Amino acid sequence: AQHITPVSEKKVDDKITLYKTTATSDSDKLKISQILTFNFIKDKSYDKDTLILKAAGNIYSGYTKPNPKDTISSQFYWGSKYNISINSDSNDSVNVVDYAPKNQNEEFQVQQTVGYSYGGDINISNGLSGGGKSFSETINYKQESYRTSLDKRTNFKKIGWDVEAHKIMNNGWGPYGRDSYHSTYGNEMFLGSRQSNLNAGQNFLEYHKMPVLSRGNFNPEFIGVLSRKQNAAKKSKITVTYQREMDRYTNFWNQLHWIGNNYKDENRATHTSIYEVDWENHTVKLIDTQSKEKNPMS
Repeated sequence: AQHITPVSEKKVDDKITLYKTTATSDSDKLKISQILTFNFIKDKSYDKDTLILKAAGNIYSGYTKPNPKDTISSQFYWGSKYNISINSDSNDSVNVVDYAPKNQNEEFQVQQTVGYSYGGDINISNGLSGGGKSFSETINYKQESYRTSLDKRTNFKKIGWDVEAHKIMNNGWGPYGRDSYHSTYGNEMFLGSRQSNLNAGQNFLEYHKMPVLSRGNFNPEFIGVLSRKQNAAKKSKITVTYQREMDRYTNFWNQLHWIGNNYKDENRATHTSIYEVDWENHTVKLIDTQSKEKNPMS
């Protein structure tokens, strides 16, 4: 589905006006949904428009439960990495001026507030600040066992955030990761027990003991702040891409003990939306949307 709310105009102070529009789009098939808040800022003392764009919504992990009847060897897909990107095109006068989170973060919950100040200054602060005086937008997301890092393509026209498995505990053992190595037991991140008597399909860490991001959903909350000189072209393009990367975890009984293995990037599911931004009218229009997945199931 797709939807765009009419513009919401609010006078922040005597000099700054907020023009807010919420755009949504999703893939029912991929269980990926985007909730984008376009906060256009207009300030009488600055000759550039400011757009504080919040990207939120949902990204299913892509997890598949292993068949409990599997004997000898079993396997499952799990969400190993999430990528959220925002890029600007079709207007050389539109630049990325700030974004949050700004630095690597492995805290269990990320909470920040981006604020706009008279003059065009963008400030940042930890935690969920006010609401208010002045305009501000917050980011709030849980990522237990995962780590946020900036995409290496982040530059003046593109911002990206990678949220990847980082320290996964298995019954007090770990922390494990996508490449944990053990000469005898392989990658034991989600292995049940080395001498388990159960079927292969039942010898995996209990679903509720796995991180929410590995087997459930990731609810991203990111902010990209862009600027545009007011004398430049009136329109531009904003592309927002939400993606989940899946790894295949496996187990195998070798006649003596269990062995676990993790095969990275076995599948990717992505939902992308392209919006035409009218900076003069503070409105957005969906240009197109694409949803894709190259190697589903198992």
